[PDB]
Amino acid sequence: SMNPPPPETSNPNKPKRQTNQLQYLLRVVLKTLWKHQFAWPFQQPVDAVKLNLPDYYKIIKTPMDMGTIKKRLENNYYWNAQECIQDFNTMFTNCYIYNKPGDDIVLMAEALEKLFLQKINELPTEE
Ligand SMILES: Cc1nnc2c3ccccc3c(-c3ccc(N4CCOCC4)c(NS(=O)(=O)c4ccccc4Cl)c3)nn12
Repeated sequence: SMNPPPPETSNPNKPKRQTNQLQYLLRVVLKTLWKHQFAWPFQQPVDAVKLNLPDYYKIIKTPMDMGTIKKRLENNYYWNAQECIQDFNTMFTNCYIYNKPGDDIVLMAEALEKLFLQKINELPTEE
């Protein structure tokens, strides 16, 4: 029971939207990060059971990962690009909360974060 239920990827009440920016977030931004050598720890919810991290969810109360973001984009869960960007941002800050500066996982997150900022600087004007 160490793992909480994963974040929702669809919700019957939450309104859905599609935009060219959200398409870009899936097809370019998420894809670019997903395929990076350092992606793997970020591709699914942290499994505190498999990784033997019994304190992870004692500390992190707003977990977020790229697997969840990918499904959310595929499901048109977000109203706009900012909601999606917020999830990526939570993902990175979580890592910096839980881990010490200079840990390998943190260096990985930092590299992905840099790339993320490069990609969202090219987010297209909404059409
Ligand atoms: C995200 C996140 N934030 N903190 C962590 C973290 C902190 C301590 C140990 C692991 C993590 C992980 C993490 C999540 C998944 C994985 N893998 C998923 C695929 O199957 C092999 C394991 C890993 N791999 S891992 O080999 O444990 C590892 C990765 C990076 C740096 C150090 C280590 Cl020891 C690491 N992800 N993570």
